[PDB]
Amino acid sequence: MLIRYKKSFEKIAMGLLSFMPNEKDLKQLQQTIKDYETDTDRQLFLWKEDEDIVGAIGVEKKDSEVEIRHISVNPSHRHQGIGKQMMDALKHLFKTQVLVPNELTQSFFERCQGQQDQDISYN
Ligand SMILES: CC(C)(COP(=O)(O)OP(=O)(O)OC[C@H]1O[C@@H](n2cnc3c(N)ncnc32)[C@H](O)[C@@H]1OP(=O)(O)O)[C@@H](O)C(=O)NCCC(=O)NCCS
Repeated sequence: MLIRYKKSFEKIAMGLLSFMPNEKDLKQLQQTIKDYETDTDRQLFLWKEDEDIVGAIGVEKKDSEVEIRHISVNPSHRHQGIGKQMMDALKHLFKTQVLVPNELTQSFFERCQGQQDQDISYN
């Protein structure tokens, strides 16, 4: 499930966000984590499979659109649908505004939109 970021998860949040291509070193990591903590328009979320944090997704609220900036899943948990479940839970969470990506996560975002939601059908 999707939970808000807490300071007690800084070590795992930095480790997860380190897989983002624009996060080269650790000095830059703690600066972006400090942005998610101290900036109102920027919020970071964590995906808790069972009781272990395996994914992370952070957004920036900008007037009418909610831009996705960072999305990362633990490599040992990839290819399990966690990446799309985070966005789906994010879309339900931000039902008020429209969910758009930036140039950093446009590739994986367009893949999920092209995907078909696997739903049951009756009659
Ligand atoms: C992108 C990422 C967050 C998705 O995690 P995930 O749990 O594997 O997502 P899902 O299980 O729901 O779906 C996996 C699919 O997404 C694809 N995928 C993985 N990374 C992708 C990417 N950057 N762009 C487009 N598709 C990607 C996989 O090829 C896979 O496709 P397949 O089913 O045909 O094999 C994960 O691969 C990751 O941590 N990447 C590190 C770098 C990064 O996150 N860059 C930003 C993404 S644009």
